[PDB]
Amino acid sequence: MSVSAFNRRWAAVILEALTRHGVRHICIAPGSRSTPLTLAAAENSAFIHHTHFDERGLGHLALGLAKVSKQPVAVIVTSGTAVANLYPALIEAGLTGEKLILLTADRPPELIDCGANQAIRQPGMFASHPTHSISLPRPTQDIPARWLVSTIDHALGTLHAGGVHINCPFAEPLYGEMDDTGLSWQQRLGDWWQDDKPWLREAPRLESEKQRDWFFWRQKRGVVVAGRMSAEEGKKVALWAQTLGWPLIGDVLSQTGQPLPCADLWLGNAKATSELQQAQIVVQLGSSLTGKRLLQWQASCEPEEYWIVDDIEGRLDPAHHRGRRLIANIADWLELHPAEKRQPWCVEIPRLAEQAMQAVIARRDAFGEAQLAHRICDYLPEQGQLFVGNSLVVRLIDALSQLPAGYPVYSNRGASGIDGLLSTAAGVQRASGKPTLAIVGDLSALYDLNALALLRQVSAPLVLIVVNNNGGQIFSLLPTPQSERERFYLMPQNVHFEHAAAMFELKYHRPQNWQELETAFADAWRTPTTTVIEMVVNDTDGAQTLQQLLAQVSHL
Amino acid sequence: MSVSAFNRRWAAVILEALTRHGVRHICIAPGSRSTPLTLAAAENSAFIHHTHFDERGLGHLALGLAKVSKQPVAVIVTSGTAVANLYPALIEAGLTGEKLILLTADRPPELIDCGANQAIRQPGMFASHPTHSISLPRPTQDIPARWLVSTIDHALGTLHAGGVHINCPFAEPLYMDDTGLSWQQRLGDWWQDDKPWLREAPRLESEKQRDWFFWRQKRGVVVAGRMSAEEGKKVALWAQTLGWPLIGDVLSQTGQPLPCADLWLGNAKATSELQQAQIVVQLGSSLTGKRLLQWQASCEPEEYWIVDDIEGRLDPAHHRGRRLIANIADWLELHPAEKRQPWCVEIPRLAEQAMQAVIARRDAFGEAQLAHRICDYLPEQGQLFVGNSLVVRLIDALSQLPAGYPVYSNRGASGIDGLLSTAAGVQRASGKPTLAIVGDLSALYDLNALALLRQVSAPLVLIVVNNNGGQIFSLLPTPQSERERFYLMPQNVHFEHAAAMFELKYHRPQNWQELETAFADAWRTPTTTVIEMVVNDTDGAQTLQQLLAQVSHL
Ligand SMILES: Cc1ncc(C[n+]2csc(CCOP(=O)(O)OP(=O)(O)O)c2C)c(N)n1
Ligand SMILES: Cc1ncc(C[n+]2csc(CCOP(=O)(O)OP(=O)(O)O)c2C)c(N)n1
Ligand SMILES: [Mn+2]
Ligand SMILES: [Mn+2]
Repeated sequence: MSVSAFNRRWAAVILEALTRHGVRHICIAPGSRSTPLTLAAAENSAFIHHTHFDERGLGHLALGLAKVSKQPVAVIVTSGTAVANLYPALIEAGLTGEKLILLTADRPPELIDCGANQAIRQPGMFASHPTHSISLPRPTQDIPARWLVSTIDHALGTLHAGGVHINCPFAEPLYGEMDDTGLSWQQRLGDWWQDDKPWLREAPRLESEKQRDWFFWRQKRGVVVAGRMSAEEGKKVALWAQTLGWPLIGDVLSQTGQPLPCADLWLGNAKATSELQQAQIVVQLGSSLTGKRLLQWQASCEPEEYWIVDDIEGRLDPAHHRGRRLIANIADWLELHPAEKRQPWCVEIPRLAEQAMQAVIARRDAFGEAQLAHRICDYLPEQGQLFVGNSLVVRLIDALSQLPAGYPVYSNRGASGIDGLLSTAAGVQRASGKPTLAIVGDLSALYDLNALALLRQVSAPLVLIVVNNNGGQIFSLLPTPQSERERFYLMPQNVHFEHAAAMFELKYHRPQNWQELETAFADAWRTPTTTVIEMVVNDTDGAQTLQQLLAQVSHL
Repeated sequence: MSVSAFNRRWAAVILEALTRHGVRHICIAPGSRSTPLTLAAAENSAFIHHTHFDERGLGHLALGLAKVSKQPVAVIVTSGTAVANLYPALIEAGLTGEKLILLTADRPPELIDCGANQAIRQPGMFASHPTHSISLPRPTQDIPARWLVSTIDHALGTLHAGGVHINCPFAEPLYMDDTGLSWQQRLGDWWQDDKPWLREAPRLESEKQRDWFFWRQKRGVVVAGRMSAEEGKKVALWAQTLGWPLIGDVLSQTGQPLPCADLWLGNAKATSELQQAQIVVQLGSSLTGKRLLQWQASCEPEEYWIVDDIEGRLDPAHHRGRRLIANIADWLELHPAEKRQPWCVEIPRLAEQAMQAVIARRDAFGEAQLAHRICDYLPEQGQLFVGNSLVVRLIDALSQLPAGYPVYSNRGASGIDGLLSTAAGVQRASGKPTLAIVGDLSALYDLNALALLRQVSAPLVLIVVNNNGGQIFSLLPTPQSERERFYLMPQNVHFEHAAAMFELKYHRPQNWQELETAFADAWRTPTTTVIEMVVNDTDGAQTLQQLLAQVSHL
């Protein structure tokens, strides 16, 4: 009988299946072909529903939700280039861990490759990027519901990390009276409908094993490198490293309090690198290192062994040292391999890190972006959240600032895309319900400008800083050629964000000094709304301040 | 010795190569990894260079440029999600033919699957979507320049239609010696030449149909889909000669001698008279209107033919018939019309009556009336760019565009995600005064492409119809309780600040007289003007349904 109603039972089974794997959040874009999924989502009370009109944005929103909640988040799009728009976030998820569940509506087999409207080849479209790909058959009562749910349960239970693409063909008639056409079809699942378990539970844990020679390795001259990890882990890492007596190089992404701050500077001094040559083991916890100096030192250092511990699969060392690649939750790992008290071995790096910070403090007064990067700890909301954007900002904070241990930092530093930052910020705040400082460059805000539509709906204050240095000035930092520099690298767009804010009825400030920035913040934090704070600066000031400080610190 | 230099030498061969296959335009997005490619492209005065910060918009800009010039258009992006942002445009290319050449930078093989920054798996990212995909190896002088250029020449020379993915890995130092020189000079006078190194240029064509003189005396229908504007004119004369009724889509440029087909095709007396068609000849594809697609699906002529310069099946109802691959103008010459007498006498009445049913409603200030009135606004010697959702459908159903008036669109996949950047492409390509029309969500999706509309060579009027949400979901029989939140998604916004941000003239007319003025002024400078038509949310869909019914009864 009714195809429009069976379409829905079929959809209804998919969505309800996801509930049993901790999918609370679901992101939905508009369309027709997606009707069965979207109706099923709307009916399902177990969901918190988020919507957006830009499918790349929706993709990053879902990324932000998952990045924070550490749950899997579902997405629903109709067919066509809507599906293609998930690719960026999907790629990002694939590198950093977010469990993104992409339910992509499709045309049925009959309407593919025959010049039907809005009909592309969907299955296999994201190549190896998703962790699991499921390519569903034309819907039919001749396939038991037990097959449908099992297929989902398998993909969701074995998901360690990364995306899942679940392609969903539906034949038209999409709309009609909801008959009771697949009701007994669904009832073959019995009291599963009233359960909270999966239909099929398939949930192996993947974990490296206790390193049984650790007692010898922990007593060697070692260096701790802290990359991306959770707030709590950052504190754990710092106490552990200190116990061991090893120098901790901690990234902005790390939340360890960076007890040797300005590593991107001091790592530039030869006295620092001589000392580090003595290290026999490096233990890196987390990955996605930020700073240039760190990436170099890490690429050139020659310890006996190099260990990377993180809870995502695959090689994480881009310089391919002899060593170990250890899959584990970082907190469990610290516990499974406790530190033992040893007398610190580094005499000269601790003094160098203080001299480096001193040198930065000396230059804190100018109203530039490197200074803003430096001061950023003074502007973090209490009980709040920092989301840090790509390009200069993340580098500057990493180089010029010492962020507090355990203070939550968020980012897209997998593929480092400047394409999703605002919509990602939105999902980040909606996930925790926390006050949010997001900081982003001018090209970046333009790139995801329409995500300001999302930012009209936040549950706690959000402050979006837009550092506007008229272009991508990262490329003033890099030794790019002066002749095509401007039109082909910087691409200034000669724009401001007063109107952007006005369009989405968001508060706006363009502060011209430290007192006006603080006033702006003070106003901002008062309401559960987004405030745009554009900081206008001389385009090359930030990039030069870094080069100068780099050279200065390298002399000490 | 120097890697930097050889990286540049290697990229210059790639880019020079492309000069030889008709590539004039190259669109570039910013990046460091792309340095080799971008510098080589900067140097080469054979290209017009276009830039943009949004890689998805840059893809559709290219798409726009290609759509109109009918040349291949090159693209450069850096590694990472930049590349992934090209996917929507490639896919649209793959469907409708634009030749997009995607030079996408990559890190070297040593740097993949090892947690390097901005390093993803790039070869095959786009699956079956490009027509060719070259995955270049790591640059080395051990592969001679000849191999590199041959590979490109094969890909381009044999390219009938669609995108080419060229993944170009580069190891770094990225930032010049004589390193790659003698290695380049192995190409001899090819550097001062005009032609590919290897020419591989097979023609792909369907043979003349030897039974044409038999069929052309039968009861035929002619269906005109997307084609060139000149082709629209020739198809018009052709069907007119034959005495066959011409159903011409908005994209056809036929002059639609039987307009409002989406309306009159719901009249039983029209279906009845078409039920006598022994042959249907369709030229072009991507037909717009619902009723047309239904009439197609259900008709049973002895033969259904589709003529178009793209490959693959094009008939979604899968009739017994022929799929003929040809330039349409060439195909009309080859299968010339016999001056017979019109065999349809009632359809001409209904098409006339349905258009009257429309003018009886032309007065309100609504989107359905704008769609209908739209030729009064067409720039002289200009070109129309029609966006998606309601606009294309209402214009196809209620208007009569003139024969030969160039119409452009994205009706392959029908994405609402690249309409503004595509339109900018359309304008830059032809240098013509342009009218582009777009929904409110559409304008929101590609909002940042207004940066692109600050550099236009002639007046561009951008009409944003704002009915507050995707109102096509009030046309479609969607469940009323979920429709606002889960289909319609009103964003409760206007475009005044959007325009002003990018330094573009703006109007929000509240009547026909105000609109006229805005238009009249707008055409007097080489700049983009934004015109926002605010209309009651559901009036367009409502109007159209009521016109369907009305026509359906008479
Ligand atoms: C989607 C994407 N495209 C391109 C890049 C290359 N890219 C890296 S930084 C940058 C500049 C962005 O400029 P902005 O956001 O204004 O900040 P700034 O460099 O001035 O700090 C670009 C284009 C990228 N990382 N991601
Ligand atoms: C990239 C993309 N995502 C989703 C769709 C599905 N879709 C088709 S029409 C439409 C509504 C667009 O609204 P406006 O652009 O506001 O159109 P209108 O009011 O005429 O419906 C949508 C979301 C699409 N065609 N392309
Ligand atoms: Mn910038
Ligand atoms: Mn709309």
